[PDB]
Amino acid sequence: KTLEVWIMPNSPQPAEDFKALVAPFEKAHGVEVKVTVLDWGVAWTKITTAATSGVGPDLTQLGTTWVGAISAMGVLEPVDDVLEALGGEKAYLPAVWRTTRLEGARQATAVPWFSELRAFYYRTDALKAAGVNPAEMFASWQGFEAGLARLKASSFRDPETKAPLAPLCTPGRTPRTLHNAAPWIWGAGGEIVRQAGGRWQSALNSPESLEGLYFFLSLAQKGYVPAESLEKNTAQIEADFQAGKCAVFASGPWMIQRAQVPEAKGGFAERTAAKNLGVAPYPAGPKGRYTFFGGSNLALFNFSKNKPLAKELLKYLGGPEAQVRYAQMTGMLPALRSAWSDPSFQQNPLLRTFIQAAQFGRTYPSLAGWGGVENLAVQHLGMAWDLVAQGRLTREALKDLMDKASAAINQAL
Ligand SMILES: OC[C@H]1O[C@@H](O[C@@H]2[C@@H](O)[C@H](O[C@@H]3[C@@H](O)[C@H](O)O[C@H](CO)[C@H]3O)O[C@H](CO)[C@H]2O)[C@H](O)[C@@H](O)[C@@H]1O
Ligand SMILES: [Cl-]
Repeated sequence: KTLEVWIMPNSPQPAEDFKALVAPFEKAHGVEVKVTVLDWGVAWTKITTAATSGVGPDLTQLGTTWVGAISAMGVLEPVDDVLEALGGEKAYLPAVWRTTRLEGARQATAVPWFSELRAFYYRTDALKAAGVNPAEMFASWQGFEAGLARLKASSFRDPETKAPLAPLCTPGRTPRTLHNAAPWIWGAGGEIVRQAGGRWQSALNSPESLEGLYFFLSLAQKGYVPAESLEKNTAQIEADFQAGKCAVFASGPWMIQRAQVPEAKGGFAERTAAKNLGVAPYPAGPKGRYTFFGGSNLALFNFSKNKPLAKELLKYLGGPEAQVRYAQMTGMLPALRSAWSDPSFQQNPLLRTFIQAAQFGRTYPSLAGWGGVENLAVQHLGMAWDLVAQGRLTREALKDLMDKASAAINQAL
């Protein structure tokens, strides 16, 4: 018998790493495990096409936020037996457990594979030279703005580029998701959707959510984000941080591993940023401190010919040995709570900060219509970034854009 698994590029050699991870399972169950690697760019499409055609792999990886959508199409096997077999609900963070099913469904459709959440990477050299205490800059919004002001003013020059560093690199194209903006919405006491008397509605136009977005977008108006960044996406900003063009930017724990690996295998060990890398959690806003908590689950398609064998593989990948090994190869965090206690995570100081940030990780409701709701949100936010490009953003103009987003989102639900 043979299994097919579809994954995303979770590690630098993503196929090789997965083949090594499941070698003991291949040997132990006497089976070959064919893996196919989909860019995040087109994974939504390949997976959805397998769901409607009823042709594809036994297992697929899923972004946490996609489980509701795929579940609702009626193409996923229940996996209660696999979750029970791994310790059930108590074995996982509640922000991870939320993403095992369609919101409000009897049965689980996804087994948690790994987690990732966002924190600030910073240049320890740049902050030291501007006399900014990282604990102070990342403690509060007031601290954050004050650090960027000191960072804008500093004479410091990257020793490779001999040029300044821009204080903050954040993208301001159309976002593809609200991963970058959600923490500011949450930090201010806001949220994207509110569950009121059974149905969900937009909360993007609440006073608290508009104070969060406007704080985030206002950092660009105050010139802590350079013009050219308002034309870039997350990948090109990662390049800019790695290349010594900016002091601070938000990403997931993969950059820690990327810093120990040389330029010629997708890493940045050779760069000044790699020998001067700090990490801090999102600053606390008025109503507290939050980051985007996501990652990926594995799902079994209900048309698989190899269901027994494929649930065995799910028990394996979802369980303690495989959870530790995959996390070392990817730089992600294990989805299984137990497996965080491994020495290999406790002795990396930068990873400790992401492990701590997990307590303030927030996720989205696992909704059939989530992707639609995020598209309306980011399309309207994108027109607020256009106002920033022009130096014309106001609280009024942002309220008006989020009111149109809200009216569309209430409809979509
Ligand atoms: O919104 C869909 C889905 O997004 C997922 O977040 C991913 C990021 O994790 C991913 O980041 C890449 C790393 O996973 C990869 O290993 O390294 C590269 C570069 O070294 C990173 O870009 O990037 C994609 C966009 O390219 C994001 O979608 C979330 O985990 C999940 O919660 C969500 O459902
Ligand atoms: Cl954004």
